[PDB]
Amino acid sequence: EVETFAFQAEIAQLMSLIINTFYSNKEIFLRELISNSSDALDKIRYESLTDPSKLDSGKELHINLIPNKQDRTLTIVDTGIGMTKADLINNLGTIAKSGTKAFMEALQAGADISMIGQFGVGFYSAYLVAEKVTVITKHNDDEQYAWESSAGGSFTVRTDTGEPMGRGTKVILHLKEDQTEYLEERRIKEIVKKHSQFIGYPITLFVEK
Ligand SMILES: Cc1nc2cccnc2nc1C
Repeated sequence: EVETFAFQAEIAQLMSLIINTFYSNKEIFLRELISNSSDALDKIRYESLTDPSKLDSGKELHINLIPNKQDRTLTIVDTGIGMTKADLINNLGTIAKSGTKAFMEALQAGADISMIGQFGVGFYSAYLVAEKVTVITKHNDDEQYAWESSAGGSFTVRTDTGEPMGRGTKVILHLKEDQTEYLEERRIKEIVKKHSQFIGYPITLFVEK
């Protein structure tokens, strides 16, 4: 069972701008996704201070970066609080509607795309380097779901039957044909050291065959 939804008009415009605008500093996508992972790990850590049972779905708080050259996918896995079904379809889109507006007015006043995180819509920067994004997430209060969108104004949501996660968010970036540089170890190491050197969580960079 696959449910197809439509992006809000303002979010579809933001994805079209990210995809069509000429902007060479594409590497900032990883800092936005890592900062997203660090935020979700902060939420579940704070919530577990008044409820240790929230860590029953996994005590470890870390971030993993998994490149795969055969699938041409870059995966950012974190053991954060996760996202519910209400989050994927309505809550994030409601919040992103005002952050997208403020992000567009700033772009017309001199700002550039790299400052997208200051408006709380940095997740969509994944479409700088990805033709399709698949997000596997699991919250303590909801089932495991699979979010997918190749832009174009629509996205899908379904109950994930794959490998269980326990708790966290898994962002799979199906990279564009000319963006395979973000699968090489030295390139990912260079980006992490330059943009995410002080993340208060262990970041493990997986290696390939
Ligand atoms: C799938 C999704 N994951 C997000 C993670 C952080 C912030 N916003 C997000 N928005 C969406 C639609």
